[PDB]
Amino acid sequence: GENPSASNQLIQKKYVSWRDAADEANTQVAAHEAEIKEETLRQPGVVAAQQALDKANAIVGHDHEQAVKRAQEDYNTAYNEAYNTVRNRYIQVLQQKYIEAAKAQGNYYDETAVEANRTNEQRIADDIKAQTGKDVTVTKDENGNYVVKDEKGNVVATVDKDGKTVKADAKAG
Repeated sequence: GENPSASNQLIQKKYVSWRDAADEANTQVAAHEAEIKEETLRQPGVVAAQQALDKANAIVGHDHEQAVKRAQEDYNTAYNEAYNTVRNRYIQVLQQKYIEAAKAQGNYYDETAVEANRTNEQRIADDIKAQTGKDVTVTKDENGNYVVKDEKGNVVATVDKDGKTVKADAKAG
């Protein structure tokens, strides 16, 4: 949906979710997700955590576990969380490269490559801000329903075929 015929896909209200860009690329990168995190272990920023873990781990005695509890956890977590971190960034990296490839694959729906910028679902994303005002996401689930997910990661509402149906405004169905 890269074409601001209604949304630049990075705008407040009347907006098609960035998920168009992200989630499609995300499914791709996840096929090789482990390699993504691996870049973090060679990343000048994250490596410093490993480096510091050894320093904290060098503490001997019962103070060892006490010291490392706070410190080593953060480092250990840094690399693990980095899978998400670097993946989210990798979304940006792979997406732009895959976008031009997507045209031949008909993968995601785009008006500057494949077909149109927004599908009904993506259109609903735009309408949702007209409906409630919140800049949230919409996705067609397994059953074919358009689930409205808040950026917290939880589906707060659901829209039906009408594309305006919302469990908050005066549109039930």
